Amino acid sequence: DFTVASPAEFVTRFGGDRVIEKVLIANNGIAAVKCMRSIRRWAYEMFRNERAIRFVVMVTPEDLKANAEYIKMADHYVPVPGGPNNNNYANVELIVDIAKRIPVQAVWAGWGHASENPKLPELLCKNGVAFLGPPSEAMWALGDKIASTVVAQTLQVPTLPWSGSGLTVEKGCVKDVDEGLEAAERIGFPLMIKASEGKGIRKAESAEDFPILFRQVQSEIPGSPIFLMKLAQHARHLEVQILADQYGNAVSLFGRDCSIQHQKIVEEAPATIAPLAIFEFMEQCAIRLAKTVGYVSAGTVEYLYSQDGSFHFLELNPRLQVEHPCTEMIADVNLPAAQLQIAMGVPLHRLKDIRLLYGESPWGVTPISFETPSNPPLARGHVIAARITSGTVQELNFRSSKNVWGYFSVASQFGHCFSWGENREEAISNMVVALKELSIRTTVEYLINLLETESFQNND
Ligand SMILES: CO[C@H]1CCCC[C@@H](c2ccccc2)OC(=O)[C@@H](C)[C@@]2(O)O[C@H]([C@@H](C)[C@H](O)[C@H]2OC)[C@@H](C)/C=C/[C@H]1OC
Repeated sequence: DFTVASPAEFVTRFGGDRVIEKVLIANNGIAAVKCMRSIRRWAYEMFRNERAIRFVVMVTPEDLKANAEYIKMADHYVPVPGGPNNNNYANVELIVDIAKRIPVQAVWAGWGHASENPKLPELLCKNGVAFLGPPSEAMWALGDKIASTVVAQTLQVPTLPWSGSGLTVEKGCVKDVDEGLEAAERIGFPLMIKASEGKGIRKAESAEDFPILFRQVQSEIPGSPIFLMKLAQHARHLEVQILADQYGNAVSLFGRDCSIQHQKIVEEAPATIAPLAIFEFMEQCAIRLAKTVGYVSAGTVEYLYSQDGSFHFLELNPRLQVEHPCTEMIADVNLPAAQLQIAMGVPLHRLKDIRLLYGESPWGVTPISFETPSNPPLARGHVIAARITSGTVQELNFRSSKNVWGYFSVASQFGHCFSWGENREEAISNMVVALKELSIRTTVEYLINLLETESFQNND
C-alpha cells in the first residue's frame, strides 16, 4: 500500500530525475481514452489522486463536432486544424508548439499519427519536453529496413535471406539487372526489390518478372542503391513486447501472435505456437536489439515464424500498439503507466508491475536480472483479441462474459474485442459467447465461424 503525495515526491523516492505531471496526448479516439484511463488508474493507486497527472488533448473540428468522448474526459483540450492528420495529430511542429506553450512536461503519441516520426522526440527534447516513447536516435536506427536488418544480423538475430546477408558491423545492394538476377537466384522468389532511398519498391514473384520490375525501380529513383529481400511464404507474424528504461535495461513481456490475417484480424497472447525455448531466444534477441539501439519505453520486435520452425527479424515498431491490452492482461502490466514512469526516469526494477511479474516484492529496490532470467515469469492465462468492422468511442460491456471487453470507434466502424481466459480454450470460448451477444452482425458471424474451426482451435 505504498502511496505518496505528489509526482514530485514519486520521482525523488523512486529514483527518477524528471517530474511529469501534465501530459499532451497527440491522438484521439480509443488511443486518447486508453492512455488517460490507464494513467489515472495508476495515479489513483500511487497518489490516491486520479487527477495527479493532468491531461491535455488535441481536438480537430471533426472530433469537436462529433463531441468525441476524450474531449471532456481530458482536463484541458486544444482545438487544432481539420483535414488530413499532417494538419493535426501527425504535425510535429504543431505538437511541439502546443506542448511548449501550455506548457506540458511530456507528450504521448500512442500509435498512428506521428508516433513513428523520429522528428517528434527530436524536436520535443530540443525544447525540454519529454516523450513517452523512444528517443530520436533509436528511431532513426530502426527507421529504415537495411540498417535495421544489418544491426540484427550482427547481433546474431536471424534475418530473412536478402542481398545484404552476411554483412556485419563492429555492398548489400545490386547495380545491374544482371547482378540482381544473380543475387535473386541465391535468395529465391518471391522477393522484394527496394531502392534504399525510397516507396521505390516491387514484389517479384519469379525470375521472369525480375528484369522489368528491377528496371522500374531504377527508373523510379535513379542512382539509388537497390536491395533484394526474400518474402516469407505463409509465415506467422509474432511480436515480442519489450519495455526499456533510460538506463540500458530492457525486459520482454512475452509476445503476441497474429493467428489470422491484411489487417490483423485475430491476435493472441501469449504466442503459444512456437516452442517456449525458441520464443525465449526471440525474446532475448529483442532485448539485445533494443539495448544496442538505445531503445527507451514500449516497443515491439516483429518476427516472421515459418511452419518449419524458423523465425526471422522483421522490424522494431517504435510505439505502443492498439492490441497492447492482450499483453497487459497476461503480464499484469499497466503499459501507459509504465511509459510515464520510464519517461520520469524510473528504472525498470523500480516499476511495481515489473517487480511483481518477477516474483519480487512490489516496492523493493533491488535490481532484477531481465536478460535470460533463471526462472522466467509465467504468462497469466491467455488472451484473444478480435478486430470487428462495419475519435468517437463506444465501449462494449458483455452481460454474457465478465472477462470480455471491447469497443468500436468512428474515424463504418472499426474496433476490437478482448477476451481473457485461464487457458487458450477458455479464452476462445469466452470470445464466442460475447460475439454472439454482439449480434443483437456480418463480421461476428465471420469471426465466430473462424474461431470454431478445428484448425484454429488446434492452432496450426
Ligand atoms: C479504455 O479503457 C478500457 C481498456 C480495456 C482494455 C481491455 C482489457 C482486457 C484485456 C484482455 C482481456 C479482457 C479485457 O484490459 C484490461 O482490463 C487491463 C489489461 C488494463 O488495460 O486495464 C486498465 C489498466 C489497469 C491497465 O492499462 C491494464 O491492467 C494492467 C484499466 C484502466 C481499464 C480500462 C478500461 O476501461 C474500463
